[PDB]
Amino acid sequence: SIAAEREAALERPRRTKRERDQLYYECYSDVSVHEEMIADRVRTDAYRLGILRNWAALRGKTVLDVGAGTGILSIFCAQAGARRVYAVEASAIWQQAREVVRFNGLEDRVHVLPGPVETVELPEQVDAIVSEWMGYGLLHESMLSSVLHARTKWLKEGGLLLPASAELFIAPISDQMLEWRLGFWSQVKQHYGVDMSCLEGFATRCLMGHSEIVVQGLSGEDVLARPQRFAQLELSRAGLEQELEAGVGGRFRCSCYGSAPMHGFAIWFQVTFPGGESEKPLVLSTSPFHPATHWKQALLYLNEPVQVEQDTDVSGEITLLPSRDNPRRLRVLLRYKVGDQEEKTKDFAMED
Amino acid sequence: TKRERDQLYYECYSDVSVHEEMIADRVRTDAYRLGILRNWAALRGKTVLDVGAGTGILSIFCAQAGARRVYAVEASAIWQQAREVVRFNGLEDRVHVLPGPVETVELPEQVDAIVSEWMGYGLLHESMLSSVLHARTKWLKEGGLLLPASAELFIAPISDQMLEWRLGFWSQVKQHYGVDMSCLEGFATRCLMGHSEIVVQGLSGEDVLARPQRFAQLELSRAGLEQELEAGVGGRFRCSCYGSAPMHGFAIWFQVTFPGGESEKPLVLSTSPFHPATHWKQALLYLNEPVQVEQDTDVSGEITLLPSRDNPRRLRVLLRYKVGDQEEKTKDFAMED
Ligand SMILES: Nc1ncnc2c1ncn2[C@@H]1O[C@H](CSCC[C@H](N)C(=O)O)[C@@H](O)[C@H]1O
Ligand SMILES: Nc1ncnc2c1ncn2[C@@H]1O[C@H](CSCC[C@H](N)C(=O)O)[C@@H](O)[C@H]1O
Ligand SMILES: CN(CCN)Cc1cn[nH]c1-c1ccc(F)cc1
Ligand SMILES: CN(CCN)Cc1cn[nH]c1-c1ccc(F)cc1
Repeated sequence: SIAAEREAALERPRRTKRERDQLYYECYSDVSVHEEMIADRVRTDAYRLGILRNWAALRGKTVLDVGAGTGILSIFCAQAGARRVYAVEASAIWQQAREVVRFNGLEDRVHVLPGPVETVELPEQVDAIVSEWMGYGLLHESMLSSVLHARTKWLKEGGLLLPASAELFIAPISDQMLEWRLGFWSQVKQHYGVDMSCLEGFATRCLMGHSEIVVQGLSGEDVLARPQRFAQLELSRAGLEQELEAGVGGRFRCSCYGSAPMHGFAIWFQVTFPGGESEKPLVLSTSPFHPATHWKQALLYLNEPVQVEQDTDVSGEITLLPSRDNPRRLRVLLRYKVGDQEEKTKDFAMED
Repeated sequence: TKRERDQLYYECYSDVSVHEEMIADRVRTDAYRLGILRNWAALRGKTVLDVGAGTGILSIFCAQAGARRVYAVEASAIWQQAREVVRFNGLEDRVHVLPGPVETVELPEQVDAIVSEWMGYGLLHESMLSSVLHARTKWLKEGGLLLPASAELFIAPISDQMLEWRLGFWSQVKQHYGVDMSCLEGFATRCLMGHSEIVVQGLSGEDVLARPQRFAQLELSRAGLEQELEAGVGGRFRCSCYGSAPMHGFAIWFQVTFPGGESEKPLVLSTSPFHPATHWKQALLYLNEPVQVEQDTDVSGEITLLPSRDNPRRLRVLLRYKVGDQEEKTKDFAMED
């Protein structure tokens, strides 16, 4: 009755969250998002090889695949020699995953289970967990909590986690697409005979003055200083679920290579698969120096461009967290200082 | 309500992106450029109304063509940028920028010519043509010039090779990953073809399966044209296919025509897949799933373009069609978000 009233107090927020989660899972009910993920060969091959590389530890064992999607990774586990895979999926796509499993003659080895991993009922604890949970800037979507919840509740003592860790990186960058778009108004006179160079200011406010994280792929030569690691996440680390709510990040400092128009920062990530005593640990990287992936990079624009020079000092602080309104939307708090300019603040939220 | 439909519409035109896109659209901007300049004899010393002047570029084309006065009317916040561009080009006493919707603007005089780039996806998306016709009736002098003067709509059955590759993707998964996912073709089809949305995507001429059929001609000088827009524009079509293909649906596109001047050759701005690409691309009307056609497969039906009930600016397409001897089918579309 006091107990009853306490439940009645949490009923409203618990329902809002259920409704929110349901909108998020729907983001994965359509073909395109899976098409994109499986066409991403770097992503998909890193998982396949990461799994394969651990066939010795997986032979005859059991696996939980958190967010099975179309079932692909679960099937990788089955092919690696796993006795049993529980393919858990909260989005309507679990139906396609079930179809793929049956079509591949694997319905005895892979069990597709609908609904959230947080409330799924497995018949036993598992020897390994596999999950592709990473969002833009690693933490967009906030799926990691789900994976950690599954670990604490269902992974056997000393069990395997694929992947096992993640690292976050930041570098000052120059966006060539952005530069072209800002410069476009100065080109109008030469194409059509009307001087529109006075709109550069306006173009800059629209395209750089907003507070959204932008997903764009850059290449090596857009990076204006040595990339700095700013966070390391060891997935097995006790109560890391709390660290997430409070923010993950760190401070950074670096020195620019040379003359360049600086537009802001790129952040990206990598995840590491533990290796068997075969081949060693396999890194899946989303770096602009490395083969492109569907995550690209997450771009954080300064309000306007800043010219940097060789040995220009760039430092600051970055923290990744949930947005106030949408816990599944990535927020980035950026503190930064370029050259002799004063320290500045920008508070970004993931592009819809 | 209605107030909030317009905030969202004009907010998009308040921002740089759509203007960069229209202006980087070379086929579009150079058609207006040449179209305007070749009507110098109609424009020199005359007065012009630019309906929806945006950044003011076409108004400036008009002034460069000799107009003594241009009224550049713009309902979004971008009117500030247009006034700046006008000042910067020393054109403030030739071009006057006026904020607000053309429906309620007051000009100091009736005009000799109207210019406007009012066309949306599938021609009528955004429903801006009302505004131009409203301005013609209220402000254009008897016998005045309209740039462009007319519009035409076209339809053709299509096989969209890019879509075909997206449907066939699932059959290629085994080759590279060792998992057979070819059983997901059905699901891919329902996702990419089974919805009711008009898709703005660019096609190749090689995607066109039959001779394109004109299904509407819009003569802008015609009183009464206003009232038809509400009934719907369109009518029947029929054509016969070139060869074997999986037909995915139909593409529609449009052209607009600027009268020739003294030089006397009309300039046509086309959005056909047989012509250089524009930012309008083509508007795609996918059937629920592919249908196999052969050479001389007859394709017929009826198409209506009209505004949605709940949102007057959102294009709606009502399609009725018959492929070969297959039974007649029906499908309703609304413009993509
Ligand atoms: N709490 C939760 N429980 C179960 N599934 C979840 C979840 N949160 C997210 N998901 C699912 O996890 C998937 C992540 S992406 C798809 C990964 C898929 N295994 C692949 O590699 O292709 C989505 O399908 C999403 O619906
Ligand atoms: N009823 C109305 N009154 C005034 N402007 C309008 C309008 N409906 C749409 N517009 C404006 O008309 C423009 C259409 S597109 C911009 C065209 C610009 N003349 C160019 O060719 O680059 C937009 O700027 C839009 O805000
Ligand atoms: C980011 N990847 C990998 C998720 N593990 C999913 C994806 C691929 N394309 N688009 C998405 C996506 C993007 C944003 C979402 F909220 C959900 C999915
Ligand atoms: C469709 N064109 C030309 C309109 N005269 C404007 C444009 C360019 N990019 N995107 C748009 C656009 C698209 C949809 C809208 F509701 C408004 C503008």
